[PDB]
Amino acid sequence: GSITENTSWNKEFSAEAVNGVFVLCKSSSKSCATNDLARASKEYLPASTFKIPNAIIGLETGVIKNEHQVFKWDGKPRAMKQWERDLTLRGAIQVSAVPVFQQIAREVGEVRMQKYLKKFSYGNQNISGGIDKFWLEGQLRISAVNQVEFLESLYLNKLSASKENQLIVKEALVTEAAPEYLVHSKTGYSTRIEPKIGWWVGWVEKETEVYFFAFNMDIDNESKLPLRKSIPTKIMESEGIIG
Amino acid sequence: GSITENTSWNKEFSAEAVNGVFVLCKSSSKSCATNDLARASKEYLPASTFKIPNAIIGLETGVIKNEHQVFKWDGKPRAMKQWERDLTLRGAIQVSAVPVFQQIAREVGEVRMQKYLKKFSYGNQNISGGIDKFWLEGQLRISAVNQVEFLESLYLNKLSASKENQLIVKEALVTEAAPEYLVHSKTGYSTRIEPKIGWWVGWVEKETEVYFFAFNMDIDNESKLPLRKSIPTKIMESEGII
Repeated sequence: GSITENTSWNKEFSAEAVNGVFVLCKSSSKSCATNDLARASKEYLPASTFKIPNAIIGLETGVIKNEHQVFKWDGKPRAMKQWERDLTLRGAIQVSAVPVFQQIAREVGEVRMQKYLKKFSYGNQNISGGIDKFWLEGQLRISAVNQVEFLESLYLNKLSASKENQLIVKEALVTEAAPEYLVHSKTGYSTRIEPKIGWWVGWVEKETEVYFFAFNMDIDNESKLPLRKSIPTKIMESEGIIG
Repeated sequence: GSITENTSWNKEFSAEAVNGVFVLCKSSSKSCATNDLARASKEYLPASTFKIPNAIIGLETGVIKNEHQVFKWDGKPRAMKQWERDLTLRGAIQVSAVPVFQQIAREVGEVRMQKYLKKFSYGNQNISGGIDKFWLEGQLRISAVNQVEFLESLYLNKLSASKENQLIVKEALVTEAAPEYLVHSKTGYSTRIEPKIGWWVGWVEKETEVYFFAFNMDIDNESKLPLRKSIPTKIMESEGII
């Protein structure tokens, strides 16, 4: 496919004084557009966007039994009150329950985790830093371009995993349903390297078109987090894709 | 299973002067709650709620190739403008594109259609009335209780169909997503045989629980149609489900 730099979205970044990048790819034309070709190829910690490949690997290895698996809370204190409950796979992904996925990673183990990230061509494929924290504070890095490539493979069932397991994760990622479109997406917030990085990645099925997207931005403080969704949402609204 | 009458729900019906039934089942269809025991098991034409089994059967028979199938519009008139476009499986379900599903039914054919309705224990399993219209004006009938049983089977991947195909149809049925809950659903409106019936069937996943539901009502006219969703929505909001 192709990628082209544009300027028609810059106003959305400058209006909020944000440094960031949006990559948007139309499946049928095999064409992507981005406001910043350089930043589109810059590689950052995936943070909770890593729950996508982790969920798939968890399923593929049998660590996660199926889509009806309940991840029970043991009662031990968690970093967030909202994680302190039993969760489904979709629930754990949607609330970004890190401890659930740290346990998954541990059970997958280094050898299998490495193998699957190679198969998925996932970022720099570097799982150094501890089996349960490599995507949060370790050496793993991925770009916005690589995110959209990965997500397109998931959409097409082309990852090295069963179609059934890819379908399970795809439904777990649904975040907005409308009669005219369906959005699958995942946020991330990497706080361990400076500048902190906010992600929103996913895809939109609209009419018979499919649009893959990846957004990241420097996050000055927590009050800026909603911009991870609002900036790319405005862009996609102006493109006639959603809303 | 068992079905228990809940008198309080009736309020949402009488307020609107509606004759109908809501069936709601927490966890499984072993025990369900309803406003009307008799009507819970009364059988009506499924109308476009039949697109659920029809889509599964289309996939199982290979009539629908896979989840990425595009149903091409030939450019000739269709009965609604919203149908006059290429559609995905989810698109055709969401806009209730009758002609796309009529073509699927024709290609499936009577023998295979009959076979799968028996496998799915789908209502009275009677497909008489024409291969492309039996769910619209034929002899096919299904109750709210049987809709919930069928949808529970789908939710559990227990229908006589591949897990892949059940997952494909389940994703096509998503109608509301929130971080805490997910709704899968389908509307129907039986117009050709009296009394006219409006349907809304589906399930809600909230926290670690699942709720199966089926609603139907007598429809006096077009203006009453929104009540198919609003009455059961209000009941489900009142139970803390959505």
